[PDB]
Amino acid sequence: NLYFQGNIFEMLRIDERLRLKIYKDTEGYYTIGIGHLLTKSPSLNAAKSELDKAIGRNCNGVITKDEAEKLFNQDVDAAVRGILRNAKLKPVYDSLDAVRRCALINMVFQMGETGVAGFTNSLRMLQQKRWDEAAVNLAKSIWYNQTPNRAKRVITTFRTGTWDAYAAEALELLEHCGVCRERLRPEREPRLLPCLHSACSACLGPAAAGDGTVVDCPVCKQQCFSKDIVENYFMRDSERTVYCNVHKHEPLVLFCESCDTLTCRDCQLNAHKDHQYQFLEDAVRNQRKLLASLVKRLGDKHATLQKSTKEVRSSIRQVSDVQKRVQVDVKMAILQIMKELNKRGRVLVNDAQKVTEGQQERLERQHWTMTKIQKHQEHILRFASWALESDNNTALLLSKKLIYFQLHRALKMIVDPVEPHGEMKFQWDLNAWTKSAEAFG
Amino acid sequence: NLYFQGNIFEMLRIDERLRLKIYKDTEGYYTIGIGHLLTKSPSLNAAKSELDKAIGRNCNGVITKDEAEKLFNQDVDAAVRGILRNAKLKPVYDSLDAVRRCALINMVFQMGETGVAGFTNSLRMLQQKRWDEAAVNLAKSIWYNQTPNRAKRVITTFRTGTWDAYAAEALELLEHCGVCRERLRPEREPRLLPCLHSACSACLGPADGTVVDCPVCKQQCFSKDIVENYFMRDSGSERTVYCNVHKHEPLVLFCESCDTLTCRDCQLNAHKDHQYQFLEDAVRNQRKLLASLVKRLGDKHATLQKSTKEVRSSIRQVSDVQKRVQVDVKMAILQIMKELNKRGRVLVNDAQKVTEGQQERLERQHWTMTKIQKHQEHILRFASWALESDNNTALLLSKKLIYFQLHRALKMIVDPVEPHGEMKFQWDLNAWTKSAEAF
Ligand SMILES: [Zn+2]
Ligand SMILES: [Zn+2]
Ligand SMILES: [Zn+2]
Ligand SMILES: [Zn+2]
Ligand SMILES: [Zn+2]
Ligand SMILES: [Zn+2]
Ligand SMILES: [Zn+2]
Ligand SMILES: [Zn+2]
Repeated sequence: NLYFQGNIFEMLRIDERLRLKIYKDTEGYYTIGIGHLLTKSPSLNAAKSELDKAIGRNCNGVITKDEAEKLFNQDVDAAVRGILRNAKLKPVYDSLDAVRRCALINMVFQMGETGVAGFTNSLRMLQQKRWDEAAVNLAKSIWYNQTPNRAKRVITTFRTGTWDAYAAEALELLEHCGVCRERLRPEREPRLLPCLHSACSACLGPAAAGDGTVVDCPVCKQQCFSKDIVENYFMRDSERTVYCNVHKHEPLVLFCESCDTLTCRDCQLNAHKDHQYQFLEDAVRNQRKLLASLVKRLGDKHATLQKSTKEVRSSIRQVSDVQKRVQVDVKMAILQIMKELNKRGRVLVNDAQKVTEGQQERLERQHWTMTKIQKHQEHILRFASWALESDNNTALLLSKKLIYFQLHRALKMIVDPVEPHGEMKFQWDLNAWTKSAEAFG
Repeated sequence: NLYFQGNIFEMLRIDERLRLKIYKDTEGYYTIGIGHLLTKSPSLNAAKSELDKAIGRNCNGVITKDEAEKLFNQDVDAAVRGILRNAKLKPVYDSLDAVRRCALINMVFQMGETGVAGFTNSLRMLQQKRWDEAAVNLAKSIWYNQTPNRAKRVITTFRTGTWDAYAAEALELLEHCGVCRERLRPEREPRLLPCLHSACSACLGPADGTVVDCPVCKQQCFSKDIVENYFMRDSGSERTVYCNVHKHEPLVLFCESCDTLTCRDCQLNAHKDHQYQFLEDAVRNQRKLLASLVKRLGDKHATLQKSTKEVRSSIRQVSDVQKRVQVDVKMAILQIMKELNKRGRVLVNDAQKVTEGQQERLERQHWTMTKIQKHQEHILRFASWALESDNNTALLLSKKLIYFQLHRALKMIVDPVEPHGEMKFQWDLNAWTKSAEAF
């Protein structure tokens, strides 16, 4: 079976149905819009208060489509925020591919992060690539018993790693109207608009020069004419042959090429009296051939389209990588320039260190000899000032004089300072503007 | 009026003696060297074990001069370590002058950091610059009754902030030999070498003569140039030394010929016809001359110590110059790298601009492509639904008119990739010749 599907915003659109009026689930909580949980209390006024909290105006329990989809985007983004914020389901969230992360966001949006935080052992089996055990363990839960359809679909999407389980449903819902999503079996008269959507006779809205003749499709809001809509002749059984319009109880069996209208016997002899004709078998086979050719071509063009689409996604990834490339290579190049400059500076300080260690060594030696001179001079001075004691110290003149005569000094070569670096900062303020940003060309 | 000291940490050399043999402390402990406390136990063999552990060689309980002074420097550096390590006496250490700091180091050397950390009440008085209170409170400490001499000297140096209290001792010790620190009385016979140091007759080296090395400054002199210290007969007793060759008649005459105090027998022989000089007249004259010489030397010494201080200032200035050079180089390098980082940020900003523009274009194009893909999937799902054999032919018009809608993948230019394009060759060359270092 041939399946066609989108990605992840769609899936929340397929699982839940859009209702702009406040509604109670047959067994659940008061919700509104597209699966927006207002409150869990039974009181309607509480639900309306939470409604006005979400909208900001008094609505009286009725919303509009744009506001419902704004709340939808808010709810989905908040669910993913509550996923990445929670510390117990994030490590298992990171290791999954887009599709399973996708399914998990759906599960959290339906039951809440705390609701899915209870399913410990199924998550422990899912993180480690043990799929089937997780599926069967997930089947036994209240979430499965309340809404078994959605639960089975989400479990299947976890199992397969593809959106096919919803693609199949997209095809199934193709037999249901796009408004109230009821089965278009002919009780309510089905209608098929030129946009190839199907609806009920009551789900068309309202439905004097001009009263109608113009109608907006309820799902895609593409304008078409009231005459171009035909009853969905496809929902007829599960007889095949339809009876003629003007000719009651008289089946159609000829195809008029003049009027291009499938016709009845009496019609193509009276009305289409001189028109062309084809026996139904040959014309039906012909048109089936043509439409099969068109669908093959459309499938080919769509395949090439999505291939080019993913190539463009790859191209945006690559432009972001190019941006990182340029920025980090510039940072590292300038860092290398500053590194070679710091190396030059560290080698330069060594020269000041050498000259200063030399001069300081000479002056330190000079200071040492000067301290020795000072000390032994003080000694001579005390011993000579010891002439105060009245005595016949004449017998000690020779030692006291000739040693008092000890006068000496030293000397070192006076040197100049080297404190200026003498950098030409003008050259560097000019050289700062030497920035090249080439291109691939 | 004789303050001459002008030193820094010889004060420990003046307070504590030098002993190459083990000696018993004033406290009764086993000590050696220059006030190095080995242990407080009475047993000597423990003292010899700690000594050989500290010295490193087999000593047999006796050390030499240079290694003892090695231990002196070692102990002083360890005392300063124990000062800067302790958190009770470091804040009080910083607020002191160099001299008062030397005094604190002396106290730590004598009693230990834990010993001086106990005088908390008095220590806090030092950092508040209340000197007299600190002096009086320290004067009544256990340390004062134990070793009152060193305590009085250190307390005077703390009170005054000068080395005067040690200059006095420096002059007092002038009457003691520089070796065994005994009082130079008539016994223990003093001798005065030409280097103007004084020693005992026994402290001039043990068993080649007529040449002898001074025991304290190790200056070579002759065993004949040494004269007995004629200056120290204050004790007891009239007191004139007798002639050299004539062992019985004293020298009372002064010859102007030889400038030598002479005896009368020597006047009969040698200075037979010389000019002589009266007693007082010669002594007063030579006293005048030597006073003039000491004036000259004192002035020269004052200017000398001034030059010494100034030279220390110059060696500080060269270190300040070194710090200046290194920090100015660092700051210049940082400043250029700052403006370089700024230019880099502006270039990255331009790259961000171009890339975000291209990204917006490709994102909206991808959105329209997703729209097309979904609309095509819808048409295809409804058309591939022709499998049910039926009168779908009564629906031809709708299936074809919408099936024929094929449209508009709407392209854009692939933008060239942006590389770097720097010139590190030329720029590392210009980086390698930035330095001047002019004088
Ligand atoms: Zn409906
Ligand atoms: Zn439509
Ligand atoms: Zn008819
Ligand atoms: Zn016709
Ligand atoms: Zn002696
Ligand atoms: Zn000497
Ligand atoms: Zn004479
Ligand atoms: Zn004589």
